[PDB]
Amino acid sequence: EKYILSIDQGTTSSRAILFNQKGEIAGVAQREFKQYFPQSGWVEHDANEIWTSVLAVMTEVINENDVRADQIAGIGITNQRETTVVWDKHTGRPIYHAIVWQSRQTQSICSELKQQGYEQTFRDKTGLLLDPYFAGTKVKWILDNVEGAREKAENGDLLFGTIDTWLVWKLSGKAAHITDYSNASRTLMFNIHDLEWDDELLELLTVPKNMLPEVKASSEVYGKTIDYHFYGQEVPIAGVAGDQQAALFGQACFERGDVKNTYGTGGFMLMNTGDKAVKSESGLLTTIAYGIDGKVNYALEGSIFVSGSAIQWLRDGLRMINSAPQSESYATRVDSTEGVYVVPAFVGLGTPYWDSEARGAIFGLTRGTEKEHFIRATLESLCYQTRDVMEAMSKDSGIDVQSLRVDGGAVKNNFIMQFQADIVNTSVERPEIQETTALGAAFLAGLAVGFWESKDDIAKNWKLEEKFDPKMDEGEREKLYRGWKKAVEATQVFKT
Amino acid sequence: MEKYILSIDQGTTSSRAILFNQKGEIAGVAQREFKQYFPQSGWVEHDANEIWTSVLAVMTEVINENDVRADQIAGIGITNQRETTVVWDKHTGRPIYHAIVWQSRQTQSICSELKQQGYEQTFRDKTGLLLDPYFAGTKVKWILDNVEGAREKAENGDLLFGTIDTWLVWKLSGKAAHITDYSNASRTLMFNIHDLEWDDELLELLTVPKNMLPEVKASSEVYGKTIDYHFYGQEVPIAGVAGDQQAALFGQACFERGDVKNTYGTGGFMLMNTGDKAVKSESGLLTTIAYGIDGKVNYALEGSIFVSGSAIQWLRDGLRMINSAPQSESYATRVDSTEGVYVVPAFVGLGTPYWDSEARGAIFGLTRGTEKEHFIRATLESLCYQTRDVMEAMSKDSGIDVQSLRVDGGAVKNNFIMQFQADIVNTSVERPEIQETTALGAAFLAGLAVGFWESKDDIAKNWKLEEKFDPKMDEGEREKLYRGWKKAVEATQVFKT
Amino acid sequence: AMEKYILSIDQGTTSSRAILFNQKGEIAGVAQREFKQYFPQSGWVEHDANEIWTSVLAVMTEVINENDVRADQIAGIGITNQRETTVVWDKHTGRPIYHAIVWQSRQTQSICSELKQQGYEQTFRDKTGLLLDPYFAGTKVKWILDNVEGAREKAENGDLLFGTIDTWLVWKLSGKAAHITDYSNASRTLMFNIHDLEWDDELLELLTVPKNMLPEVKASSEVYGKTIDYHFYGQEVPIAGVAGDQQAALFGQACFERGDVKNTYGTGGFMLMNTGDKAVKSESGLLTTIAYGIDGKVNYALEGSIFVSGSAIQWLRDGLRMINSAPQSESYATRVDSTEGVYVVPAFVGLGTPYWDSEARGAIFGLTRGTEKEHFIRATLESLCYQTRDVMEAMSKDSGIDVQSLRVDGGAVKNNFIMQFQADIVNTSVERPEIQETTALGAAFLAGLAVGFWESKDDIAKNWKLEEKFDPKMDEGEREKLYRGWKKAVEATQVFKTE
Amino acid sequence: AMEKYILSIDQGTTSSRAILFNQKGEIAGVAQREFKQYFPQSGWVEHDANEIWTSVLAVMTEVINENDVRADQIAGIGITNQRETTVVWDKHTGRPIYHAIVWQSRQTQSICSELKQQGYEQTFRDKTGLLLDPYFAGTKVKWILDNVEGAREKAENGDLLFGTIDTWLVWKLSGKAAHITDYSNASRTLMFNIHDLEWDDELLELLTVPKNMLPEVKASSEVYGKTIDYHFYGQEVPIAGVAGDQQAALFGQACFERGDVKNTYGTGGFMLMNTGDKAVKSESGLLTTIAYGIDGKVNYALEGSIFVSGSAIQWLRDGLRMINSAPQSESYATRVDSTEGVYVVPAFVGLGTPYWDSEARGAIFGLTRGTEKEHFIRATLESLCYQTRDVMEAMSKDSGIDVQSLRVDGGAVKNNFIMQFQADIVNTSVERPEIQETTALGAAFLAGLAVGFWESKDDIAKNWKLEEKFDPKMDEGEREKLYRGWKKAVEATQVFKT
Ligand SMILES: Nc1ncnc2c1ncn2[C@@H]1O[C@H](COP(=O)(O)OP(=O)(O)O)[C@@H](O)[C@H]1O
Ligand SMILES: Nc1ncnc2c1ncn2[C@@H]1O[C@H](COP(=O)(O)OP(=O)(O)O)[C@@H](O)[C@H]1O
Ligand SMILES: [Cl-]
Ligand SMILES: [Cl-]
Ligand SMILES: [Cl-]
Ligand SMILES: [Cl-]
Repeated sequence: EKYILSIDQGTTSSRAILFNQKGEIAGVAQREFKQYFPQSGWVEHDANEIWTSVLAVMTEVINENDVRADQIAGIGITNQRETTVVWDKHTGRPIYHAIVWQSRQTQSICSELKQQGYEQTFRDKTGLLLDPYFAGTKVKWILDNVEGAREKAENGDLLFGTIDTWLVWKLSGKAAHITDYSNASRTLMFNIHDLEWDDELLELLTVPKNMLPEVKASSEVYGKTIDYHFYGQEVPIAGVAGDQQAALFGQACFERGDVKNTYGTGGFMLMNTGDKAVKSESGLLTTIAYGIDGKVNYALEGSIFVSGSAIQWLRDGLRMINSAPQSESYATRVDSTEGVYVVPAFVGLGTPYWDSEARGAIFGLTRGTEKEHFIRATLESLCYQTRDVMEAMSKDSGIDVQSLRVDGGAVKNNFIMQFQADIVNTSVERPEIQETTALGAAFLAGLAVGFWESKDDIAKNWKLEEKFDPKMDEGEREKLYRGWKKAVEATQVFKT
Repeated sequence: MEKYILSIDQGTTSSRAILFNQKGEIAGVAQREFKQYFPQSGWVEHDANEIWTSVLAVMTEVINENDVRADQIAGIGITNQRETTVVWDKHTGRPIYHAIVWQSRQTQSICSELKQQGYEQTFRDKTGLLLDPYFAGTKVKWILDNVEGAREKAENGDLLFGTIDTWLVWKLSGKAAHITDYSNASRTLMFNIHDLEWDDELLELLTVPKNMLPEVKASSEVYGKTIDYHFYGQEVPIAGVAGDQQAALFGQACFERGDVKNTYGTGGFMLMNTGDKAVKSESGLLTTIAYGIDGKVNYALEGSIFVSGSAIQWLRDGLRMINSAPQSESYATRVDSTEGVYVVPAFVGLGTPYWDSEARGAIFGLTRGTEKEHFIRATLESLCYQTRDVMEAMSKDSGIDVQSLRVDGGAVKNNFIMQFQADIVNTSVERPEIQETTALGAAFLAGLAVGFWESKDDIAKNWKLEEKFDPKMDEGEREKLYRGWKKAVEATQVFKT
Repeated sequence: AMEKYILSIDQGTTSSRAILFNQKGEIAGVAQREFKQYFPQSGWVEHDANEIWTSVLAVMTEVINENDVRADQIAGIGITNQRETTVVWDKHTGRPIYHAIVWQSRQTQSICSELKQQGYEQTFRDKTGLLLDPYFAGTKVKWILDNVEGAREKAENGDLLFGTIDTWLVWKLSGKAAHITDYSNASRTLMFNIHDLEWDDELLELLTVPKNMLPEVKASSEVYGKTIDYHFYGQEVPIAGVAGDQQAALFGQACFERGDVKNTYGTGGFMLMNTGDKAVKSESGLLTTIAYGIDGKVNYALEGSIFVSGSAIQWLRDGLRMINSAPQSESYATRVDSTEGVYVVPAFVGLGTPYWDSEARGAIFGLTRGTEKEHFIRATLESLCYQTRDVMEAMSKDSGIDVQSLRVDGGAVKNNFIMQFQADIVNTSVERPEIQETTALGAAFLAGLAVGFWESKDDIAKNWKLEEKFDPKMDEGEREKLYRGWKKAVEATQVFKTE
Repeated sequence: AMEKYILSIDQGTTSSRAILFNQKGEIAGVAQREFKQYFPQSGWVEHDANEIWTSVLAVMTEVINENDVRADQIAGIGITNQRETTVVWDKHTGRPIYHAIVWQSRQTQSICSELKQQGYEQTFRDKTGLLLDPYFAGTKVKWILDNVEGAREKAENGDLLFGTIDTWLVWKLSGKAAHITDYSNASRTLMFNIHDLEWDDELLELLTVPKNMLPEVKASSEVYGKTIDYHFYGQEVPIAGVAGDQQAALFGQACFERGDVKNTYGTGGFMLMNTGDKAVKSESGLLTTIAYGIDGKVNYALEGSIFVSGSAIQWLRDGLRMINSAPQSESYATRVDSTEGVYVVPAFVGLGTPYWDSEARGAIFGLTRGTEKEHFIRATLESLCYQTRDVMEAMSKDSGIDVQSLRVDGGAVKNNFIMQFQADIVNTSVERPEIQETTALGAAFLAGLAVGFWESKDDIAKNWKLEEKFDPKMDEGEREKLYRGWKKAVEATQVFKT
């Protein structure tokens, strides 16, 4: 009996999942790694700790689930997008921390180009915009701030790569330095319209072309694992794609109209737009969904920087709760937040505001406000934000979603699901297997090595765990939303 | 068997009773809290009956547990939370509704009504206040309008209005006296601080009969004696009433003009004795009576802050984030800065100098790296930023420049706050050895009345410095922080449903 | 708005309470207040008498002012209280010469030992129906007279007055007009002869306590006097009821006839059984004391005492700061199916019925690494029950009667888990009344019946209504298994005794 | 430059640790990773053999990366471990057939009672230098073979292998090349005759354990083989050191001959004394076991065993959720002048030296209404000290020697209160080392010397640096009173049994 090992290197933890022929989870292993906040707005990881974590979950899932390494037909790698890494080709070590997709430490770089009118250029080519959110400015940051980098890059001693690249490069023993369309399209360097590194964007980002990896399809055998990194086995690595794109795939969203929403560190709703890249006029991102079978699908994306990450904050920042699940208890202990709103713009505001300078704020507080209200308010933010992007997309698409499929870590919190159904007046469908990112990447690989004959097995296996129906008249609905919007304005007013 | 003067400070969240010996020292202290009711957002109400029983409790407590008999009490001094209104049936002797607290924003509409009819300017020239839900007047009309049967009764002479002083003195004297003093009267919005009498016009606008009103009196004067049964068989003279903040002013020796002090309690209040000439303000400060004594009446400029220490108390009761108020200093000093975070505790709107009833509490500058220590520190700092706002507004209206400010109140104990205050305002902060000046002020008003003390001077010659905090930060860092503060406030006023 | 009410004051070990009662026997208002519990040394337990007075004075002011009831509508006052707690004060100044020594205190131990070693324990039993334990007032008095500087000089000049809480309250509240007590309270002083119904001159000499400090014993339902005006809002309301808190509970439970039994779960756990009017002698560790004095008659009863019951749950809260509130313990207990070998013996101040071991202290057993916080709390909650059973079997012998359904009351009866477990571990039905504060209800009637606010005591029975009956629900094997472990815990607990 | 290192793995009862030692004997890196503890039924303690492996494999990876050191810079590997803890796996699939039974578990009580009732206890004492307590490996294997379905018949077909953690780790790490154990670890199995040095046939039949499952007993400092490339980043580094954690700590403290005594405060408390090559029989509840095999020599030792020491604080944390971290405990304890009569006897898994009572369980005494966290927690911390004194005196009488300055180490030795009270309660100075992770240091040297990284063991004696000494500051009066009470608390504890 064979299996497909999937690695989901997320923003706050790494995960290894085994899938049997039937598309069931044969095992799961998870390890968190440190998050660094050196200065307000900044967010960084330690590339070496990420590697060792991914290397850890693998070893774990194999041992704890009684399955040989020689039973892995293939490996799929899906990851936190944009997070940049720059290492020494030879010593194989990062020359500096990985600047996470959330970090605002490249703001000035953006402001420079933005002030030179180049934003429009980046929008027309990358389908993105000039926000510190994307890989491009992070490389430039490293080459301009990290001593020696500039000259090491000129001597062809350095390599760039988003997490997908970083992992595959290490796992294959430096055999392959590649990335797929989806990941590449989130770098501000890749021209998503002609599908190739844009020379102009590179010069404009003062980034050498020798550091870039080869851009390949999302379901292809990029190589094999080196024996010592996989228990003496050379297992093929045949799947790569950004976590959210892989989730899209995992939800069986293969053509126009298909929309899904993921609640992880951040909140991300993507819609498959087929092979016709669609331009957004409401603050959505135009990006590549995935490359498979000679085709290249595009998609519209709505990005929320902080979603579940706001609960983690309640836990690690304010030490107000011990675990994410505990939050629900408080939230369900009060009829409402009684006027209190929480805008988690910890790293600016994404779709549709796109405000890098905005920071987390809280409003409507009164002597009577207590934990229950405060925590509940935080939980509700994941919903108010989803609506923000949901309506923004409903207008750039014209399509009107009526039953959204969800997934991610936070989707198991029932209050969040019901309140989401209510606040949007739409049904929310939660799957039996909520780890769709993992599942998605597993298929990109399984299909590439013939573990599965067709992607449709995914649509067929999808099982609804529970649907959530709206239970809140307009009266209250729009009142609450009306207030959220005011809360978001006020947030934007606070800037120094 | 030496005697003592009993002071009662009926504050916003607790009642206190304090004994004082000839030497002006504390012979004993008793405190006791009472429920704060928040029926709706912005609303604040107390149970007038629970306030009475609490006052009655602390008294019993302070004498029984300090080996001091009731017969050794030369006089009683009563100072209190201002504006809090109580409307009760003269006959039954019990309130017809919770006392509406000074912080309450439930009389908002009423204040708007009058504004839209263009009366605000009238109230300013007469009361020296303005049309904010902060003052008594509107709270009375509110009751008369919203409490079933309230009017039928109010117009039969069956009801009596009263701010806490009037309520306490009336009950304690066994219904013998239904009086108030100038200081308390000036905060009702129905008293003309220039004519020193109730204003018949203001009363008609607030649709408040003149029969419910108590008679204004001096601050130091024997208003009557406590009925035996509410004071252990004795008939002790009640000879001292005055708003809690004014009392603090008097207990700080701020007698002459230009004298300024700041109290850090549930709220933050900065009064400046303007002598005997009510100075007009154009920076958001109030004009009100300091005290009535020696046949004279002093005026003063006030800077008011609805939520100060109350914010720290919220970290405890609300977010159940700290065990005790003083436990906050622990966290604050654990991290070097707030790192961008600010806290604007407009739980019940903003006072001096913004005066925004609609405003609410908000927090800014948050990031994933924001830890619990930063959040609490930003709260402790807000008491200071707020004090600065008030201080600059007064520096203008008075033209005077404070080089060293005297302080008092429950929160002064916290050294972090005291130092940060001195830094952010760039002025020396002086903390007295006996910080409960409010209770000590009421002591002397009573004492001086019953001739327990010769002169008020004693307060000055007996006052002693506990510690003086002096500024210790650069100019750049100063304005940078204050710049963000104002931004925070600015943003906070934008959020209005 | 012109009905009258009866004010009941229950001055308990950890809190004071004031409760109003209408003609219909319903609660017209309730006011509670706590007071500091002093523990100067291990086993010592003391209150500040002054603080008790001011607390009683507080709940009164509170109950009338916040229930819209004037003082002039109070037909009478009932005063029931924590027993044994001794107070010694100067008649003149009117204030105590030392903290009140609570009934739990073990600071008078040596004194009890001395008397035992002189072979007097049998004497006190035949006379008081008690025994030489630091639990009763007598020894506490001598303790003060012996250890408080100048105590003797003054005690022998008539300058001092002894009194258990009832005496202290009535004296202060009556403005020094009455220095009395009733039979129920008196029988717990160790100086009162429960057979001759009078102070025993011999017992007093042994305790070296002058007869001039003693108050005069009276019936339980009788107008002892009127409250002085200034301590009751200008009114002179009659004080017409006094009786030990537990007895009151017995009366309020309608346990008037012989064979009647009830159990109270408060600071301690007390099981009284009205033995009619014939003091039954015990040989299983139960006490013999006066139930009440009413209608010209005097009833007796057998008592099973437990020093620490709900006080153990209160210890989880104040001591180990392990739970937020008492009722928050049920949450944990029901979270785990069993204690998994763990047992808690709360002999904080020794063991009462049926062990009577002053030297014993609290102990916990059956611990393992797997022992979680839930199990620990559950083990504490369960001890209230085990202890109840120990007392129950001892009484089943001394009376030969078999309880098939026990009535209960007290602060802890609210906790369902404890109720069910009691019903199970004892294998008997437990009945929880709708009005669980029977102790104050009892004091109410003693007063009311005196001042003629009610015709007969029968009303207490006709008006009593069941809230819920708990019925046994576990096998025989499991029952005894648990109880066998309990006794083992107890057995070991008595083995730990330092010098 | 071209600098080498010695990787040391310390597989402890509650966590696995990897430590790098440079030529100078300094720590070049540390990595720790806790693993789950299972308490299926009261008294039972078990670990998941696989999770243990994946943890050790984890700490290795971490220490190497985080500390920027190449795998090819490792001169050698040393493995030290939690003793007695048993593991039984399939020779072929390399999978344990059931959880590892931890040294603490009491789940083999009935087995002990059987043999104990048949008079065989004296047999085991005379041969193993131990006794019939569920604390040792022997009964655990039998438990597995008798209770785990299929085990019996798999063992008869030679499909199963036995091994204490050291063996398990070396067998996995070396790719099944080596299935060995050293003297120290072996001498804690109830199967190894410590007097003639070999698996005792009688004891084996008597434990119904096949001889084909037993590994080879080798010296404590010898190259047992190499790591397979895939379990060590493509490198085949030599595995040249094995020894029970406590023995390794003895060696680490520079206790090489008679008189040398140390005490470790980890999950459990263990004091060992080197008795040279003459195995000394104990008459006061101590254990006679092998210290280590090195240079053709095989030193013996006297050991005092306390099942629960630091493990009692962890309990306050995980069990009662009374504190958030072990270190926090001190805060409370230092906040009161005494426990005011409260005692805590953490017999969570029976009592060891010198009481040896498998039935005993944790108990608490001296409680009153005035007892509060500070007193409760402080009492717990003090138990670590009282228990040490129990064995200290028990050893001072079997040895005749009188210790007057004990060297200490372990996870709980960084808690000053515990060190000062210990000095006080015993009336002896307590010396705390700079490097308190001596177990790792010791194992590292067994390896390092085996591969020639170091020429002699004396380097250990010379590098030892005293971090802080603690002197007694408590008159007999109070001293003897407190201990007197402790003893009573222990008696009372033994009374509670069902
Ligand atoms: N029960 C829960 N309730 C609320 N939030 C949760 C819950 N479980 C996990 N989360 C949140 O989900 C996030 C982790 O989800 P995941 O999709 O694994 O992250 P990522 O997208 O970074 O891979 C965390 O930020 C966590 O706070
Ligand atoms: N819900 C509850 N669960 C368990 N114990 C309780 C609960 N409520 C109150 N208790 C306990 O009951 C006791 C209260 O005693 P009470 O019956 O009021 O009279 P007294 O104070 O005279 O003993 C306290 O010790 C308290 O811990
Ligand atoms: Cl809501
Ligand atoms: Cl700051
Ligand atoms: Cl149980
Ligand atoms: Cl001690």
